[PDB]
Amino acid sequence: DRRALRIGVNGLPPSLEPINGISNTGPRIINQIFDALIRRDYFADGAKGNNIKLVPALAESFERIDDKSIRFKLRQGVKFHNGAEMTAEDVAFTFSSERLWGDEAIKTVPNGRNFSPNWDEPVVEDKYTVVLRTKTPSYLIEKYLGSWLGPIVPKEYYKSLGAVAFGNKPIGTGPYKFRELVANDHVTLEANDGYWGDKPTASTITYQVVAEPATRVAGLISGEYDIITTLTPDDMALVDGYSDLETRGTLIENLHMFTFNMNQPIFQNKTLRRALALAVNRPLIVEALWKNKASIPNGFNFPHYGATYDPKRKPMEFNLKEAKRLVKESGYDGTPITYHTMGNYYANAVPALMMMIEMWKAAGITVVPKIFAPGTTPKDSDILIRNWSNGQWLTDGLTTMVSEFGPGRGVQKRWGWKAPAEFNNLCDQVAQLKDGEERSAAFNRLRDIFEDEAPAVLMYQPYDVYAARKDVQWSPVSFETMEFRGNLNFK
Repeated sequence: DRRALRIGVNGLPPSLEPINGISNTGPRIINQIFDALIRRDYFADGAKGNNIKLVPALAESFERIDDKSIRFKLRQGVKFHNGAEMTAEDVAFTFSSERLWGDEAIKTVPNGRNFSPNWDEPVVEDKYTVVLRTKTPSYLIEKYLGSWLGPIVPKEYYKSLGAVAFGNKPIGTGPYKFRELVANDHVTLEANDGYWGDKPTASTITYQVVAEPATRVAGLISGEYDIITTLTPDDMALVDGYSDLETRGTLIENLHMFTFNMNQPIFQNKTLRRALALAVNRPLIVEALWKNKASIPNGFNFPHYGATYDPKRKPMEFNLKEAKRLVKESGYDGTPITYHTMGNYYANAVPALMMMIEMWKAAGITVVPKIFAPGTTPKDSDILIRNWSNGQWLTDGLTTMVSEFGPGRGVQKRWGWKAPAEFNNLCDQVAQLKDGEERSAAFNRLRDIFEDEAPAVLMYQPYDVYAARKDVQWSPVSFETMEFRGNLNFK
């Protein structure tokens, strides 16, 4: 007496552990098995899954003690999938150096330190009260606890298995309890009838991997799947032709871009990087391939940033006259510059590159594509230009301009970006700053330095497309996850 939900997915996460499973394919499963202290209410106040409002979920209420500490009064009676009651010890363990940010913890959870602020050891007050605190001032703690970092894990169960074994048999407080897993095949979650919130609407949720988009579409038409993920606006023509099925698309909080290996002699200066950025006609590419459904942000600036969003920012410059001048100043000899890309990873990555190549040709730059595979990934020295994506996972400007382009991060340390000292000093300031006039003005200067230096060139915010049966009532959210809490009704 409850319909079974079948989901055709592009793949499965490397793990089901909340932090280790963070990927394009991860959150859509992990969000059902786990809950966080704070939940993002995507559909609050009639929004289309884009609202950044943070409502209290595992924590009944929260009071900020100071610039680095928050007291969490927890919900009582919340039970994990194994029956154990969720206490402050479980919440403290979730954000402790033993599990998340310690030197030994990062061996099993590599990105535990990366996806976290400067954590300090949490303090358990009573059975349902814990104080989550950081070593340095941070006004983003609540935003970090409401992101994919948030999910609370059980202390006695996780410790007895480890981050590796827990990823194959996870236990959480979400509305769907993990049942079975077949590597690179499927994940099945049965309905958690002991859920503290609204009773689950589906009996079982299966994540069947259907690697090819055509096979995924055929499966939805045949009746094998209720919802299919990872489709492009071009695939709408076939699915929308069937009256029983429909496409439901959304502008996801991800950023398609192309970065450079600034260790190469040609890309250590900002001159040729700026020439390549100024020659790209972004509206033309979005119009031709995305059917004008993708968005072009005004710099590293997105509406989901909240107070750190400047709606009055100028759009990224398109100047062929200036791009041509920069090529003359750079002393570019005409040697073909490689562009490493996968033929089936980023949506429209190959057709967009073909268009950009003609735009770079107009500026005087010979750019040739180099198709690679996961098992044929090139070494850093073989890379000149490469396509890349950045999931803007925080409901704040910190990710990913500070997150990936800041001091000590990959773009500067691994890809040799000699960033200005002003950029790195402002990156440290915005981390500890409080949302205001000064913090918003610091992000504007960071964006201006980012466009001037051009360590990466932002192409567009992609439009992710899903396809579902009309009898399954589910609206997609603006993130690389699926929300079924009060957003899954069978007819």
